[PDB]
Amino acid sequence: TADAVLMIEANLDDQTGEGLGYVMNQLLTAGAYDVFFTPIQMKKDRPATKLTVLGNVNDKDLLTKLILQETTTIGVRYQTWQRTIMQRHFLTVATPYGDVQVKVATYQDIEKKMPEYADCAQLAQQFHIPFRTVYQAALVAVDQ
Amino acid sequence: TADAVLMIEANLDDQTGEGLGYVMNQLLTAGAYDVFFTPIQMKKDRPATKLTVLGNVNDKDLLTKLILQETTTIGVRYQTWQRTIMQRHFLTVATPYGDVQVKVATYQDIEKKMPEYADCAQLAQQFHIPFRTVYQAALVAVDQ
Amino acid sequence: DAVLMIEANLDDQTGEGLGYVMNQLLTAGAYDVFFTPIQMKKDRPATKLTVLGNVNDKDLLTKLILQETTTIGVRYQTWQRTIMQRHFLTVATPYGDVQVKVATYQDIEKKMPEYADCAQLAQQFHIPFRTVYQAALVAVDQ
Amino acid sequence: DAVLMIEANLDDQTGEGLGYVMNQLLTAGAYDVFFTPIQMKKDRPATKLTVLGNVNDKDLLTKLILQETTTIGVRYQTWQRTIMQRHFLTVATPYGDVQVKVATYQDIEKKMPEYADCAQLAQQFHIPFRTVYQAALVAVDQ
Amino acid sequence: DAVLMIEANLDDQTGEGLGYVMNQLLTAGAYDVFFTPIQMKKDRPATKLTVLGNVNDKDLLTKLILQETTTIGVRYQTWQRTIMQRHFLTVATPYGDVQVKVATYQDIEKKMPEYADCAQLAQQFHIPFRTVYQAALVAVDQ
Amino acid sequence: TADAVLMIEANLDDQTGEGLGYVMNQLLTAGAYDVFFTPIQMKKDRPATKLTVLGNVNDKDLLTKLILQETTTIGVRYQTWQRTIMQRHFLTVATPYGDVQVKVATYQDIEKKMPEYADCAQLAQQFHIPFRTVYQAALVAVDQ
Ligand SMILES: Nc1ccn([C@@H]2O[C@H](COP(=O)(O)OP(=O)(O)OP(=O)(O)O)[C@@H](O)[C@H]2O)c(=O)n1
Ligand SMILES: Nc1ccn([C@@H]2O[C@H](COP(=O)(O)OP(=O)(O)OP(=O)(O)O)[C@@H](O)[C@H]2O)c(=O)n1
Ligand SMILES: Nc1ccn([C@@H]2O[C@H](COP(=O)(O)OP(=O)(O)OP(=O)(O)O)[C@@H](O)[C@H]2O)c(=O)n1
Ligand SMILES: Nc1ccn([C@@H]2O[C@H](COP(=O)(O)OP(=O)(O)OP(=O)(O)O)[C@@H](O)[C@H]2O)c(=O)n1
Ligand SMILES: Nc1ccn([C@@H]2O[C@H](COP(=O)(O)OP(=O)(O)OP(=O)(O)O)[C@@H](O)[C@H]2O)c(=O)n1
Ligand SMILES: Nc1ccn([C@@H]2O[C@H](COP(=O)(O)OP(=O)(O)OP(=O)(O)O)[C@@H](O)[C@H]2O)c(=O)n1
Ligand SMILES: [Cl-]
Ligand SMILES: [Cl-]
Ligand SMILES: [Cl-]
Ligand SMILES: [Cl-]
Ligand SMILES: [Cl-]
Ligand SMILES: [Cl-]
Ligand SMILES: [Cl-]
Ligand SMILES: [Mn+2]
Ligand SMILES: [Mn+2]
Ligand SMILES: [Mn+2]
Ligand SMILES: [Mn+2]
Ligand SMILES: [Mn+2]
Ligand SMILES: [Mn+2]
Ligand SMILES: [Mn+2]
Ligand SMILES: [Mn+2]
Ligand SMILES: [Mn+2]
Ligand SMILES: [Mn+2]
Ligand SMILES: [Mn+2]
Ligand SMILES: [Mn+2]
Ligand SMILES: [Mn+2]
Ligand SMILES: [Mn+2]
Ligand SMILES: [Mn+2]
Ligand SMILES: [Mn+2]
Ligand SMILES: [Mn+2]
Ligand SMILES: [Mn+2]
Repeated sequence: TADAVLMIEANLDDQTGEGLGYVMNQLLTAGAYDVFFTPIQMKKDRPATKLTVLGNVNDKDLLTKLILQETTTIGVRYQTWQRTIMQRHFLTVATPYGDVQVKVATYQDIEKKMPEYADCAQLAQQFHIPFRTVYQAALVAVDQ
Repeated sequence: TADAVLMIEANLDDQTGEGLGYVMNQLLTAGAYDVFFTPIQMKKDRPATKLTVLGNVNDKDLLTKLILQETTTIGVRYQTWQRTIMQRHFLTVATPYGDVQVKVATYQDIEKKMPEYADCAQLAQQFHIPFRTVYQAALVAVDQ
Repeated sequence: DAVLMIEANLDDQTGEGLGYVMNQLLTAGAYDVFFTPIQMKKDRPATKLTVLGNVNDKDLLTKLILQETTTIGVRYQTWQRTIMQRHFLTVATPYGDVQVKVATYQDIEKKMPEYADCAQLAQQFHIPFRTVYQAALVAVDQ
Repeated sequence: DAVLMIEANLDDQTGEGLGYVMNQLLTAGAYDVFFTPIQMKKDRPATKLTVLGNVNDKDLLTKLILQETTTIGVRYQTWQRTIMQRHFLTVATPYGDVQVKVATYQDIEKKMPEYADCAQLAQQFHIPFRTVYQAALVAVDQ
Repeated sequence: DAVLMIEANLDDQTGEGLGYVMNQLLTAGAYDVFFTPIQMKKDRPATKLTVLGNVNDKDLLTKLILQETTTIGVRYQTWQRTIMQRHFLTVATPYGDVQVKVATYQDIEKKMPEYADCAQLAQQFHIPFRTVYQAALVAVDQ
Repeated sequence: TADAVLMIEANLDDQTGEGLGYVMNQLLTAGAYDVFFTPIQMKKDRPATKLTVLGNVNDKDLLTKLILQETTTIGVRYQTWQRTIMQRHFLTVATPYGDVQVKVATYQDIEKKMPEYADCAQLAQQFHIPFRTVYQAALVAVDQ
């Protein structure tokens, strides 16, 4: 239920968006819990991007080294956050378009059920149905 | 003068803006010092929102539970910040349009005086005057 | 039916003032008002204000912007639009009736439960907004 | 050659859904698709969707937006454009050939190594993307 | 008096380069230049560049953009504008004279103390910018 | 290689962009390692700016006091981040347009070389060449 997460950041005013899209995908294949970009505004009228990576506290060296190798930054800053995470498991749910996996999260008496995006998007593509139509059909089916 | 503040964050790529506007207002009625949204850019070409909540360090359970109940997130991250806060009190200031409350903040020999928005906005609405006209009239009156 | 778009960049106004003008503009009958974060000269974080409205409301919306913001001028233009046909359905849920906007286009049909109904009933019955939103989707499903 | 721009503001759709529609629109032949973060009424963080495309693809791109997003209508307009002349050069590097887009305008000449080639070879040879990008610049220099 | 707007999306240029082009464009006589953060294909954080200027400066501003940025083309259009009447007042403060822009529209009258004067005197007299700005408002009040 | 950095933040919904551009430059002349702005979305439909300042851990009082004097904020929050920084030195590199300084950063066996912006921008201005043309000429020359 309770763990910790490492957050690593770096500001980039000297790298292309092309290069940043590449490193986002390098970081996820490296096992980062999450990667995101925040538009920031830096000195000398430069539009810039802040890179944030969340990962296991023990992955400090891995993620740091990846960032210094693949981005233009000279340094990284990092710090540990505490976390509260719900318990999670999966249910196979039958819908009008086929089976969809649904993540079931519980925390004390809080409970929510989230259809898997990739499952819904594949079925929307296959059957030429809007993604939102399939996702909602999965939500109805979850209501069971 | 010196205290600490708890910061709680969560990234949301699976929730509507409608839902986020609702939770912002749920969080403030719950006693959060501040709530804000930051546009971020997440994996799989998803535009997302980071939710940040500042509050009392002792409100960890309250604010965490509210977020997990009202948002789609599976976990939250949180951490404690130190703070330096000016001393604050209120003055009733008479202006050409009626009384306006002004927050007077002092820190060592730093001092600034901030007219209350709601007081100025009500009077601008009532008398059909631009908000900035009333706010500046309150700033002049503060100069006393 | 065409729409008027009015824009103005603001680097010399507080956020407090901008929240005020959004609500003045909405009560004046603007179709929509939104802010876009921009970055302007001399290292200024700024905001672009966009107002969408009826073309015949050009003078009203212009006047409010020039009165309530710091901008010296506004720029405007008309956009053509394509709008789906729209009607509303009221659906019964365990929490009361919820109106659902039903939009159609050619062979498109989609359903957006009304925000005001889901939020009102969510507060009233002390349940998450998503709980009421989903019950309206279930109710629609029959 | 003119370009069509289509816009729609979305405060009632998930990011997951928006990533899906960007890829539907790109596979439909849109020139470009991008998102702009906006701030809408009632404290809603929102996204503006912009689609750039061929003017003759107006009905296709409109239909996809109204089918796959939550918007009730779209607004559109045509922009004039000025486009540089463009050709491609293949340059030999220690990692293989890399195509380079060469754009010219009057007396302007500039070189952008092709992203797909630099990324493919960077993964293949386990070197940073910038390492391959720079080697293509060196290769261009002779 | 109408205004020209030129746009271009950039996912393949550094921020360093973009700060350079903003200052080239301003010295070339652009009315305004600003950046808007956008999100483009293939998970790229990007920047939209907007240039506002005189319609007769279309070719100059286009040439600078195609020379100094990575974009292959630009899109442009003309917006109509409504501009308030404007004049300037010099007001005496404890820190020197400060020019105040006075803008009027119908029965609107508003006052924006000039940034360059408040900033120059704030540095000169080692006081906050807001302190000089407010003293100009007081000075205006009589 | 390994140090720490102090991060100070403040949200501003009651200050002009003009005022923020001024304080960014006040902060850099004060010796901040970095200053940046993040657009955020605050209560009551206010578009706002978050101010972030990175600096030496021992500059807490300096940077705090500057912010409370020059911005509208009533308080600041701050916290210490750990950092991993590459070793850095400078090389004078001869290019087709004159000498350009290049920062050479190394970390274990990671190495990258970054031409100085001001050197390239001056030469682009002087010789009426695009900045990107000069910067790339410096990158080629670095490849040595
Ligand atoms: N910051 C995060 C985000 C992810 N997770 C965990 O890692 C998994 C990945 O989250 P998710 O968004 O579901 O990843 P994917 O399934 O790969 O992608 P998608 O968003 O399409 O579902 C989740 O189960 C979550 O519990 C985490 O620990 N920390
Ligand atoms: N991050 C924050 C922001 C607020 N405050 C305190 O909480 C009060 C709320 O701040 P304020 O913005 O003034 O709230 P309101 O008065 O409700 O709204 P408004 O902005 O319109 O004045 C302030 O006095 C401030 O001292 C705080 O401790 N931490
Ligand atoms: N860009 C827009 C936005 C709105 N409208 C018109 O304005 C009405 C109000 O729009 P909406 O945002 O839905 O207002 P509410 O329903 O009050 O807000 P909510 O999103 O909470 O449902 C719409 O039905 C539509 O007719 C429009 O024509 N063009
Ligand atoms: N605003 C735009 C964007 C694209 N195009 C056309 O679409 C093509 C594809 O654009 P691009 O972004 O370069 O696609 P890719 O080359 O596939 O992507 P990448 O950036 O990775 O090279 C361009 O050559 C151009 O002819 C256009 O006319 N107008
Ligand atoms: N969108 C714009 C912006 C500027 N201008 C013209 O350009 C002049 C310069 O604009 P401004 O931003 O005020 O320049 P400065 O006064 O130099 O900058 P500052 O904001 O620091 O006062 C204005 O007076 C106006 O005539 C314009 O016509 N259209
Ligand atoms: N957050 C940061 C950023 C800067 N630095 C250090 O401070 C110096 C300033 O960084 P840089 O961006 O190179 O500053 P300038 O050279 O002044 O400006 P420019 O970006 O144009 O090179 C760098 O050498 C870097 O090592 C730092 O310690 N912490
Ligand atoms: Cl750092
Ligand atoms: Cl997290
Ligand atoms: Cl304008
Ligand atoms: Cl726009
Ligand atoms: Cl519209
Ligand atoms: Cl274009
Ligand atoms: Cl705070
Ligand atoms: Mn730098
Ligand atoms: Mn099955
Ligand atoms: Mn998943
Ligand atoms: Mn997810
Ligand atoms: Mn009284
Ligand atoms: Mn207050
Ligand atoms: Mn100005
Ligand atoms: Mn509605
Ligand atoms: Mn009740
Ligand atoms: Mn709506
Ligand atoms: Mn290409
Ligand atoms: Mn391999
Ligand atoms: Mn491209
Ligand atoms: Mn001026
Ligand atoms: Mn001095
Ligand atoms: Mn406030
Ligand atoms: Mn020499
Ligand atoms: Mn430098």
